[PDB]
Amino acid sequence: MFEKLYSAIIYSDEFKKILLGRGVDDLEIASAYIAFLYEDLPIIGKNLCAAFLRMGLDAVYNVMPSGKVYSPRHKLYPISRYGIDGVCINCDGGKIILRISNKGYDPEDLLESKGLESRIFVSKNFKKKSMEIIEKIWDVNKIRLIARKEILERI
Repeated sequence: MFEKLYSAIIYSDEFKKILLGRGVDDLEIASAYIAFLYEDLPIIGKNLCAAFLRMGLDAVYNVMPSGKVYSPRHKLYPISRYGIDGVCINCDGGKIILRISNKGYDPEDLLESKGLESRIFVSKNFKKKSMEIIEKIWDVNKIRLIARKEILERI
């Protein structure tokens, strides 16, 4: 059920390393979990992992210099914008605001929440926990190599 989520995280991590020289961060990873739960919710702010979930490899065409994605058709926006509302990733410009906190959801518990509150809190080490799970189940080095090759053919 979750293959698209794991692949979005690996592909976005490899793409960000190619473009900006660093991997995706905790909030960017959390955006893919939110996008996995709410297909119709605009995601505003740190959203690269959500973009690979919604757009696949086509996400590479819509990345801003900041590493955030602009794609109205997929309800992805890099900054607060007139006429859009949704979840603002670690920003105040939204009717739902997502932040990191000590008592925030771990990845698995986030995916089990039934209900969209106005304030979403995710645990610290969100990336670490997501990445530990994926390396446990998949041959991540092999997938990373395929992802890099496929990304570079589009770039």
